[PDB]
Amino acid sequence: GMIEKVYEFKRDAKTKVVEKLVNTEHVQINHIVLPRGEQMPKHYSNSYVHLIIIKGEMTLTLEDQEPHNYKEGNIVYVPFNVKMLIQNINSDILEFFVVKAPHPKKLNA
Amino acid sequence: GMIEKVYEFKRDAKTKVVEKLVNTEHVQINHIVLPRGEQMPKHYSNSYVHLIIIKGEMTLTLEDQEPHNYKEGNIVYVPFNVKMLIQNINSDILEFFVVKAPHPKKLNA
Ligand SMILES: [Cl-]
Ligand SMILES: [Cl-]
Repeated sequence: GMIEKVYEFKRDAKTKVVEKLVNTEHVQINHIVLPRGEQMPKHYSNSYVHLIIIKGEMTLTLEDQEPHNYKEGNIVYVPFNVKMLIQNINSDILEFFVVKAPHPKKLNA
Repeated sequence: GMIEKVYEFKRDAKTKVVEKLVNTEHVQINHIVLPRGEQMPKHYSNSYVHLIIIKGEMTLTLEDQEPHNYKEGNIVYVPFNVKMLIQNINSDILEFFVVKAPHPKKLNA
């Protein structure tokens, strides 16, 4: 076989997509598409998070803060153990990657 | 200040861009744009690598393998301590993120 491992993420999605693609000892990488009016579950981050926004606008509410908007061209860091909500209110299509390191299991102890 | 930390990456770049944006205890995230005919330095990966390709086509040569081509919509894993070369031969503009975890310093011991 090859040295590398390949994953594919959906291009030009126009529907809600939650792709939990990479899940290794060292990292998790997900690909998310949220059409306008959709949102992800409210939850506390289970690792250190970076949100790589490649299309549209995200409305991110953390803890007791007012909602903050981030557009394509932003990478947003959310610390471990922080209450978060991701919504797409303001764009036709919001597309981002979620990078988590280390794997949540490493922080569960 | 805010709970989150924000970074910006260059959108719609048409020139060579090597943006070493995120560099934390836990992760590194870079944003790279290679116009046609450009390439990155040949080197051995200093952590576990994932290449998130969002535009164009990458020609990736690992160790003694023939060059392999990967297009937009691929995430490519390259293990730690592997000789690699990234080239853009076949597309006008190749754009990818590089996710590295854990931080290289953690593997340097
Ligand atoms: Cl990994
Ligand atoms: Cl981090």
